Amino acid sequence: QNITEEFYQSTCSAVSKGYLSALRTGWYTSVITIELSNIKENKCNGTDAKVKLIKQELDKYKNAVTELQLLMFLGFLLGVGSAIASGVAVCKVLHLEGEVNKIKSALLSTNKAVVSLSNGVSVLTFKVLDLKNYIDKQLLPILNKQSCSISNIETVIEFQQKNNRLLEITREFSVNAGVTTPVSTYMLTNSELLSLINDMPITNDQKKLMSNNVQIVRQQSYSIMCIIKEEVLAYVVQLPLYGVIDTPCWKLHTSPLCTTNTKEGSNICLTRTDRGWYCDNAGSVSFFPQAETCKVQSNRVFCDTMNSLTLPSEVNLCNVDIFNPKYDCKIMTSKTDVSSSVITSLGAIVSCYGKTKCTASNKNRGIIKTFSNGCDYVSNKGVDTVSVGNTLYYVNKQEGKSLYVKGEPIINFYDPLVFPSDEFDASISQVNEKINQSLAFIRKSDELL
Amino acid sequence: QNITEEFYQSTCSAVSKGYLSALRTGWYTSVITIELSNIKENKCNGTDAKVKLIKQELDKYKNAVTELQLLMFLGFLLGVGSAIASGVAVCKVLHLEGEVNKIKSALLSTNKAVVSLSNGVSVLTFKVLDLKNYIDKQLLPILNKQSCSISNIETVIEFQQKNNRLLEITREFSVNAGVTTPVSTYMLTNSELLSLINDMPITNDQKKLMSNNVQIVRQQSYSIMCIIKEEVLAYVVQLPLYGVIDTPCWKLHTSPLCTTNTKEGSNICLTRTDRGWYCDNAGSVSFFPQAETCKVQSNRVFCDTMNSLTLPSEVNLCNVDIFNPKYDCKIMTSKTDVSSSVITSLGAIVSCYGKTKCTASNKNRGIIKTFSNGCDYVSNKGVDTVSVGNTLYYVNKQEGKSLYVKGEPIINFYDPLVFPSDEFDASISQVNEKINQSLAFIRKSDELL
Amino acid sequence: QNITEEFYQSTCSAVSKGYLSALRTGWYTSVITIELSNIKENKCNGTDAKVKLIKQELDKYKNAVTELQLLMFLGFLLGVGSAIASGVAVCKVLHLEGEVNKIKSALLSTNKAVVSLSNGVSVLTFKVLDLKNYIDKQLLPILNKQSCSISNIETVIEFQQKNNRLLEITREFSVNAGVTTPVSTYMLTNSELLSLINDMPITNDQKKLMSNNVQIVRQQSYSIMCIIKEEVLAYVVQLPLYGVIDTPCWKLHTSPLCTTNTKEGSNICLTRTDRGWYCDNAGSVSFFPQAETCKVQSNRVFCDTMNSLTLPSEVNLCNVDIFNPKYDCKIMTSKTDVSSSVITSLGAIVSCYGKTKCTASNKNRGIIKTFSNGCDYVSNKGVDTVSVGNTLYYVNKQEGKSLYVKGEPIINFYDPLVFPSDEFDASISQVNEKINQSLAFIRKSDELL
Repeated sequence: QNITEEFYQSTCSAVSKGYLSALRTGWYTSVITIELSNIKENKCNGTDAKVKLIKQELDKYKNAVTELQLLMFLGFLLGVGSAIASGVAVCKVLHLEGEVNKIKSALLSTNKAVVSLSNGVSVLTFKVLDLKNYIDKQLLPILNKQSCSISNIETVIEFQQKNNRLLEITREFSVNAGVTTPVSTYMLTNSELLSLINDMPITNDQKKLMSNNVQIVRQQSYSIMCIIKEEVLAYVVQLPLYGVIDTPCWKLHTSPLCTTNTKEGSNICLTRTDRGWYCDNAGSVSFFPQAETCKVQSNRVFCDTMNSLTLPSEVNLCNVDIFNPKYDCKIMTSKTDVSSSVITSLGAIVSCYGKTKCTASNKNRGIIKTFSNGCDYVSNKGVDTVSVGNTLYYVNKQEGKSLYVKGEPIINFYDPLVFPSDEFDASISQVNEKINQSLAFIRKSDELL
Repeated sequence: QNITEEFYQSTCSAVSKGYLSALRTGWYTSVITIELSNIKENKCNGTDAKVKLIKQELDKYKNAVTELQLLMFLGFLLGVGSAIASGVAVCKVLHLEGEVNKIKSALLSTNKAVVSLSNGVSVLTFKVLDLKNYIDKQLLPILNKQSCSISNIETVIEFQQKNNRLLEITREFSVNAGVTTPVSTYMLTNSELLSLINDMPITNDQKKLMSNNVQIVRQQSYSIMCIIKEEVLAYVVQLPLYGVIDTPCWKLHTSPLCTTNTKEGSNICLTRTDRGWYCDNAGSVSFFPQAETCKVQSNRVFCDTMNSLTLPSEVNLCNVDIFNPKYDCKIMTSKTDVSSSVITSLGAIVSCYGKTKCTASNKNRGIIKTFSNGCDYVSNKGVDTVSVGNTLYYVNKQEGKSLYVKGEPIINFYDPLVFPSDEFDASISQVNEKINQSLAFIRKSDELL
Repeated sequence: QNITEEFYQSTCSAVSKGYLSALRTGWYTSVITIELSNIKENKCNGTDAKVKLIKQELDKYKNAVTELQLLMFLGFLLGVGSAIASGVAVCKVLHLEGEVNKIKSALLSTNKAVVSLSNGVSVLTFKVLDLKNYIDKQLLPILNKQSCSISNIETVIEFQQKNNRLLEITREFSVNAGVTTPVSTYMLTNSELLSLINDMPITNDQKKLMSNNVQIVRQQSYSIMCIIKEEVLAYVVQLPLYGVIDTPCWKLHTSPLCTTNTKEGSNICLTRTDRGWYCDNAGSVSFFPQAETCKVQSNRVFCDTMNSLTLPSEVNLCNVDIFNPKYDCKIMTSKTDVSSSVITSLGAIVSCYGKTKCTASNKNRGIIKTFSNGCDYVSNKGVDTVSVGNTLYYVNKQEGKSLYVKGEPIINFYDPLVFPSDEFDASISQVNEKINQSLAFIRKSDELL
């Protein structure tokens, strides 16, 4: 643990360090067979209510089978790469001539085995439920008669339970237009998922890390509905394969830092655009700009790599002071003055401007601070409430240290009355070049006159 | 009621007035206990089908319990303040030493009571269902034998109903990774929600306003899964606490206003960026830029305050004419000419340009209007259809007045051939300063030459 | 079929042609009645468990009825036109005096008929389920007594099934606050949907195209819960009415194209902002900028027209070379250098810059290509994996041709050290005018000195 956090007032940003990493790098496919049984028609016209119930359940089964048969900041630097592609290839291979027959003929004695398709591939296959014996040898031979009669009541319960399970599966396929995410409990039982993870050919540390957080690995999985033929139903489940384990993985937070003045409209200032998760992998650091693309869960930062960047390992240099001519980190200059507040993982940062009232609070002492102009930092050491203007925020509650590096705002260094403004992706060097060009132009203009 | 609407052609904007307000300002927590019963193993190996069904349902119950055990415009001026924080604190307090034991020992005679945790806090607690008696003195003493036999059939139905309820609850926890929104009917019944609202320590007007719109208050609630131990399951439900009631709360709508010309490419014009809900609270007006953050429901504008602003009470000054040097409201200058149409709460605004065909229609008179160049307003007084180019829109149908303030477009005031363009957050003063600087520069250049 | 694709290296873009089109243009409404039966109270206090189960199910029914009674790039050029408007009008007409009584009195002998409301309108009406005979003729006359007793067990199963269906409907209305999308299997079964489609007053080709893709037409539908009165429940289902069929409909894809250099920071370049679906309709082409607004399904591009443009039919002129002074297509000039990759429908485009490593791969030959600086195109003819930096992408697998039009990047034509940059919607003419103005200004400055 030991989640540390630092706040830098030179740029008015916050960094949170201590989180471990778990980065996915590859997909994995598996075939699930739910083999059905062929039913054609019913002929018996009995009077007893049990026959009517069984016939109604069989009609619901047939309707479900027919329906399933008929079913067959800095954000614009990511890429539109497709998500589900391996499952599509697996389903296309399954659609080929006779491969499903080979799979069915290779799974007659054991419910779990390893089957090889055409070309070259190794995919796990798993069989669920059983409908080739109960409905073929027990109910089918008697219904196709003239005087059917069922002298029992538990068979109805069992049949409706199995039909309810299958109908739930087919309705889940029906509603979501053939693609579902995440996989529900109906599609994959917990024990079956554990068996699949155990049998999946990876190392031991990855198995240990993935088997203790089945919720996360279920959240990021996928399902593809596949060919229906030869009395057997098979679909494809796609499970992520985590590739980067136990590396330092920190977080960044930004907030506007503007100078205060009595004159309205002269509030040029600076802001950062490096939100999201920085993280370490290989030799070049990753980058997740969207904070909603992945979720922190139990001191871990499980995150996809499809929407990520490839920044050099020297990006961790402007977090101390944005002066070094080694790497610039995307200033967000503007000319707006609005109060705001952000709640980082351990503390709170309040940028309070103008005449708006901004105060911290407590559960037993009421008002405890009187935040002045500019941006300030309050730590989780006795406060549980921050009010800004006429809106209220709650502060997170955890255990950790809270440092405070004093400094001086950098906006005061910049001279007003000459300032570019309205740059969405200013990178320090660009704004400095613009300032130098403007100064040279005005100097030449006054010298020549 | 009396939903009035006005259209200003000077800037081509629409204002809708008459809506009452309901602004949330604080959260509230409650603890729900669904206490289970401990089951270890089954030994009887009877042959009767009822025993098999009961054993299967008990196995499903145990698997569910084990799985739950293992489970434990202007948009970038809002703030990233956390949503669920009070529930986290309540769960953390519950996780402390022996508090759950105190809660369980204080809820042995009455199903509803008030319990106080450590430090200082007052949280309501509620008990649902009953599984400490049915499964402990009826099924457990007889299953743990050698010759179990159940000579009844309704017990199976009752047990399957209770197990279905509990398994639905645990599956809905399982699928959504431990956080659900909004709370489903399974988690909180109508009677329990009404009892909690009645017992909530608030005034009478808030209770009257919230008890008649239970759908809205259910939509904005939250649920957190909490500690499992000592044969009792408890989780946290978070219900919003509305704080601002019965204040004027109007709506704004914008549309591009551009001049027409025969020459292609010379279509510099102006647009607004004040979409969303203006509203009144305290002494400084609020602001919700996103129109999808909250929903209008039955002449009310229920809206969260986490994503909101703190604009001064003088913002209602550029809605008449954007000339007064008191407050600027964020021009959106551009150099694009595309036709568009917007459907406000009572009428339609169509900005029709170029050679595209744009016409209103009716259900009994066909074509009724022949909208010319520029932006025009059509009211719901005989029209129910607007076609622009090759796309179709339906107009809302309500009852209210429709005014029309004639004026003159303000783009004609601006002189072309010198115009900044490509400013995302121009604020009238900035564009005027740019124009003045350009005019001064060109004047000096021609004077010195 | 024959999905062809071309890649133009002049601007580094990709075009995919061959897809057929299916464009929606209008809505349609239908009334569904689920007529209930009135129940007031229960008086019999029998001891048998069957009476208890029936009473509990009746109480659940009453609670559900009471709950339902109480329930009574280039993205900012689209428009905020309302989605559900026809259903609102239909419900408002239904709410008028006595129309529901007329509908109920006109549907006493046949379950399907055509009824006309006030003013003028023609809406289909449909009746589902039956609760005016089972519960009012069998259970009500015997429960309202002193010594009720039910000597059967199948009635419980039938009643629980019907009550489960009705409670599922009312719960799904309850959770989603009165508006649901898409319609689940509960509100509309397969046979009823097929009957409604067959009875829909449209041509034959549209019926043939829509009856084979019921998933898509169900995905884009809507459901509005409507007036409750006179012991009859009615709601409105809104089904799309496709209007444009069998027209050419192609797709465009873009990727940054930048020059390479050893000096860091001097990497001015150009990018396109014409993502989404171009498509043909009438005489003016449509435009869908968002790629997530509609889904490709089985060689068809079903897409709503609510969020679309009205571009002239001459837009298909800058796809060959952006030089012709006929139409400009929105350059996205910038000054950033980041590697990226995009996976089009048949191939992959990789823009590889700097020191990052970018390689294609294969399942039987390992590394197969060594992509150099700039942007390159790889086709699906032996590759199934693309790695860029430290991230991995899979390539789509289909059948089709892959052309390659060689050329020269246009950014080499532009002379550096004088270049506007930071224009979000540059349109070739604008950047050329800026360049000409800057050149004229500097020429005058050096001539006068």
